[PDB]
Amino acid sequence: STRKAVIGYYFIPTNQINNYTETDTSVVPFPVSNITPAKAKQLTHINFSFLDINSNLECAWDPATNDAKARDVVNRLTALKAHNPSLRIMFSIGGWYYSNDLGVSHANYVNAVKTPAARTKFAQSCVRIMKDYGFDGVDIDWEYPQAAEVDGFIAALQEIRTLLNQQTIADGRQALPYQLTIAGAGGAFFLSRYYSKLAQIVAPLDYINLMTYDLAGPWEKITNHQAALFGDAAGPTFYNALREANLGWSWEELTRAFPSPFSLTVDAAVQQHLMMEGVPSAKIVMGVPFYGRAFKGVSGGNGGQYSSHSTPGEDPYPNADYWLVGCDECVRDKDPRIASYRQLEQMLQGNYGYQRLWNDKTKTPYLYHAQNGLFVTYDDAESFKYKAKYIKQQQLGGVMFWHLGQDNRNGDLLAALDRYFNAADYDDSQLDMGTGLRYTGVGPGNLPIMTAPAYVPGTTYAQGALVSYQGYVWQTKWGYITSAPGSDSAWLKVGRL
Ligand SMILES: CNC(=O)NC(=N)NCCC[C@H](NC(=O)C[N-][N+]#N)C(=O)N(Cc1ccccc1)Cc1ccccc1
Repeated sequence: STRKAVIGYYFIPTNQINNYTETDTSVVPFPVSNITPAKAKQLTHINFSFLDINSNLECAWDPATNDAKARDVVNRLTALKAHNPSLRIMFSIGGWYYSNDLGVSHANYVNAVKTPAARTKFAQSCVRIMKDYGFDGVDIDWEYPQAAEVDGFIAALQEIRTLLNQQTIADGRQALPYQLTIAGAGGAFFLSRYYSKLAQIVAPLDYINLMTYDLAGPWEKITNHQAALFGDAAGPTFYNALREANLGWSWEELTRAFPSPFSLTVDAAVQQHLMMEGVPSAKIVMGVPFYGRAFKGVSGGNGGQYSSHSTPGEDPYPNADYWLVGCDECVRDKDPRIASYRQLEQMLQGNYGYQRLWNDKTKTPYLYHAQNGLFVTYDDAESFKYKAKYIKQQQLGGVMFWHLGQDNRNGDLLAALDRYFNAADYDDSQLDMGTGLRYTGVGPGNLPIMTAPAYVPGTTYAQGALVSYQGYVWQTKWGYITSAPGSDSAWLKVGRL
């Protein structure tokens, strides 16, 4: 029954708002009018981005924003709701530029959530902005609160939730209640900052939208897929930072939940969330990229995968060599390292020297330019079949993507996602999910159903013996054990009845 969420970011920089126009793509490449009624029907949420937190510790527009122009842009988005009574226009606070550890507004994020009074003032500003501009909910994209700030962040979400609920009552919006989401880490290293308190983070949210992309980039030594669904044993692996989180678990519990090293994949991030007690699968949304990440200086042999590379990691892109052959948008944006799916289609179609290759373990496409040594990791309508099937099988809440302007003109990526979830005639029952590496971790939140003989008092159990007892299946960690399962540290809870 329940419709999967389809959450698309609409990003527009301040300069484009201030010069907003729907008839000049060299000024605004992707105006609201490109979101046609058909696209609007295929979305459940549009996340308008980005607002910020100012030094007054309130949610605010960038202060250079022309306010009349901003209201006009937002009004155009909310007018889309005429075509889809399920559709919400959220607004997002944060993003990497504003909120990263070294970002321009970082201290405002830290300070806004720091004390009860600050949280109240911040929470109020969020709901006030929401009402003033006509938004339908609040998305927080702070990348990322550090373990010490996590309790404040949690209390801030709780308080926003209460104020949103009041507003839903005041406006009689029970048919479309005001919502709260966050953009969550999609890889273990950032996730470990708040992982131990994941259940408290998710409780106040309608959805946690996993940034399950940007898992490879120029900061890594070796090229890799940025959003592999499953792992490739030929690919790099990473230290599992979650095993060092402050969980209070035992060695066996830690080891069973957090294999290490592990493959940095979409399935890993999803499973890591599901392992936590009190994190329901319906609130987890899988992010996907509508862009590819490009690398230069790559060697041959494996289509450019898992190769050293000479891609600058600095920001801004440090020179004017725009080496991603055929990428016109790269020239416009002065950066050959990111290419929209829209542009990648054109690069494939023109005489630019790319081959489209497919990794059947990761279930993702990549471009390889044999002559110049280039590699591009991206997603398309094919990789989205496997991802949508995974979303259905794991009973996730839906899909999120960055960003709407990166789909092709016909919006084929959005239309594919919508089709995989909702088309009566689409059938993926035979879609083969392949033999790529699954994240095998098990934690208190995802115990498999098991059976085993009932525990018998007085029996001496050898190491590895399985019994059932009080709702669960238990395994001895050593032998010989005679204690009742769960009464001391000799038994590992491994499954549920
Ligand atoms: C909804 N929120 C998000 O999707 N957030 C998000 N992806 N955060 C990760 C940000 C890292 C940043 N990513 C991109 O630029 C992806 N863009 N697209 N499409 C990133 O790669 N870098 C940090 C950065 C980005 C922009 C401005 C300053 C810093 C490093 C980088 C390396 C190579 C090219 C571009 C950026």
